[PDB]
Amino acid sequence: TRTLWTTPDTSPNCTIAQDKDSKLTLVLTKCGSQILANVSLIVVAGKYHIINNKTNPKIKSFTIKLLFNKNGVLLDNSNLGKAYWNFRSEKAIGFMPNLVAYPKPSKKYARDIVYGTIYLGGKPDQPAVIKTTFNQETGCEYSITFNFSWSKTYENVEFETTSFTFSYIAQE
Amino acid sequence: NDTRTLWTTPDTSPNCTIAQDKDSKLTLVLTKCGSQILANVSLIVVAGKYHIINNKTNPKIKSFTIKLLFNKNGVLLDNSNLGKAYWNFRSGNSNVSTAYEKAIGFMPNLVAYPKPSNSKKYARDIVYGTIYLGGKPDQPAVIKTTFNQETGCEYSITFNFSWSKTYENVEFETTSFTFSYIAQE
Amino acid sequence: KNDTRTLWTTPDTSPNCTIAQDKDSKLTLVLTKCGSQILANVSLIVVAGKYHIINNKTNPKIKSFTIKLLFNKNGVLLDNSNLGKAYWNFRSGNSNVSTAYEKAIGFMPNLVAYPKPSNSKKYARDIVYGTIYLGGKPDQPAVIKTTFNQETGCEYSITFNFSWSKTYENVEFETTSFTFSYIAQE
Ligand SMILES: CO[C@]1(C(=O)O)C[C@H](OC(C)=O)[C@@H](NC(C)=O)[C@H]([C@H](O)[C@H](O)CO)O1
Ligand SMILES: CO[C@]1(C(=O)O)C[C@H](OC(C)=O)[C@@H](NC(C)=O)[C@H]([C@H](O)[C@H](O)CO)O1
Ligand SMILES: CO[C@]1(C(=O)O)C[C@H](OC(C)=O)[C@@H](NC(C)=O)[C@H]([C@H](O)[C@H](O)CO)O1
Ligand SMILES: [Cl-]
Ligand SMILES: [Zn+2]
Ligand SMILES: [Zn+2]
Ligand SMILES: [Zn+2]
Ligand SMILES: [Zn+2]
Ligand SMILES: [Zn+2]
Repeated sequence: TRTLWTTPDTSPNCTIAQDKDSKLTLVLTKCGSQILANVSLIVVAGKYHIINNKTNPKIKSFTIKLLFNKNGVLLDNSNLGKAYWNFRSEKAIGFMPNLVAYPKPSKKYARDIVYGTIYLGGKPDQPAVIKTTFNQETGCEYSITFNFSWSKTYENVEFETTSFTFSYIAQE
Repeated sequence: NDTRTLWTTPDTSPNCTIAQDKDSKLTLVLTKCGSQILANVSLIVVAGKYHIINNKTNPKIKSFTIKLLFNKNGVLLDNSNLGKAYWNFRSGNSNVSTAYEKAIGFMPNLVAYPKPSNSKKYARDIVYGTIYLGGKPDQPAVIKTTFNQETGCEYSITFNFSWSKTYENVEFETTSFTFSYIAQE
Repeated sequence: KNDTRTLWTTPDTSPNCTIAQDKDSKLTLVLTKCGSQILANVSLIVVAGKYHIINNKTNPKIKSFTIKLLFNKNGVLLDNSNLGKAYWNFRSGNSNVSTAYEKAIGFMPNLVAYPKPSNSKKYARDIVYGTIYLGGKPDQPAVIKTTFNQETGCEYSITFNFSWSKTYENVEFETTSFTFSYIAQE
């Protein structure tokens, strides 16, 4: 009970636009008052599988949400499936984003956001932005939201990313 | 009583003096993971010269610095920009009740990051990151963190915030950035 | 002390790494085990040889180099790594423990997360990109590309590829520091 994670393989665990179209790899490790997080994404099918902004310039972003109840347990309306989220060998308030650092919705402060850049197919001229926001969803006690977005014109690029590390302040 | 975390608390009460007294909230969390300190930082400027950036009027106002200076016991010195009242080991969402006496285990390692008297200054005592003003992706600013480069102290962490875009009425309140550094002991 | 949770190069400036000439650089690498994740901190000081002072007006083709750490099934550094074995060990104070370690599997990159090379589809999650700055100057970026388990002739590997695209003129290759993490094998 120091790491909460998805399994590290590439089997689909996540639904963005159609069922089980993606594999989110998310590893949360509790280092006392901070959670060390490591994230990457493979889209395996559907709308976001192959990006072509030549033919669809307005398809530029999508969102994966993780919603948690008051005990830190993943809710079923999350994009990530509950069967795929477990401690490495179910309550987990110590992994939740701190509500004083990152308050629930209602102008708020930007420190509840972390930005990073990952790269599609591992190619250094294929950046995409991963925007991570804490506790800004409703209908839950805690949340972590990943928004993936890009501004370059990609032409038939498969959406599979390099890895990004961040941290956040833990609820307890 | 989390003896592995030194922090500012996560509230929004100003705790830092950049240009005028208590004009900002520096949120800084230092978590000891053995030989490395995991650090998380953000800044909210609430008043004064840096609260609203307008480079149309003053195109030369493009940076400022926040210094944390520590003595030989790792205790924050009063000439730091960060106030001492707010800086302590964590208890819940607040601080432990009494001011700490020793925190050498959280200081930047002096062999990795030597004092300015050193023969050679090495760039490894610097970490660069980018944060975003108002959380907007087209409002980057650079946070440059430097270890042990101040004088008049045993240890120091310096944050320099700067930007190169011409911002017009942009409030200086940032997204969060994580880094680490090698601990003294 | 005797810090079993840190595998490192020590933090001194003694050259320990061979890029183009023997012991022409100091790779400062600290691997700190936080359970299932390794917290990693890296920087590079080149002190001699062809990558010490970059001048792309005179040498326009010098734009990248790679430092490889290769490990066996026990997580022991192999002798054909760029990093010397004498310098790589568990931590004691600001130095290393006295005897060379025999097992460090808990610090190796996870083989399920970062599979070895094959003929099947290769996925990007075994790469982390960062930007560091030469001489600490904000207008002298270089890219550090870290790749897990993509070398052959080993059980595990961490490789650091350094590259840049600006035309630098007499710039000393000493980098700022970069932190990343990766999923541990055990
Ligand atoms: C032109 O600007 C970019 C680009 O191609 O979009 C920015 C990008 O960095 C970001 C943060 O997106 C950078 N890639 C990395 C991994 O740093 C590349 C790279 O330097 C060159 O393409 C040469 O490989 O240059
Ligand atoms: C033009 O270059 C920048 C910019 O606006 O200054 C660079 C910036 O990245 C850095 C490291 O400053 C990047 N923001 C993020 C969050 O990565 C934005 C963003 O891609 C576009 O604005 C589209 O939203 O583009
Ligand atoms: C022009 O674009 C760059 C550059 O000079 O190459 C990109 C570089 O960022 C990257 C990720 O390479 C950035 N440096 C930092 C530390 O963010 C500098 C900086 O903003 C200005 O030079 C002002 O000092 O601008
Ligand atoms: Cl695919
Ligand atoms: Zn396909
Ligand atoms: Zn205001
Ligand atoms: Zn405001
Ligand atoms: Zn220590
Ligand atoms: Zn030199």
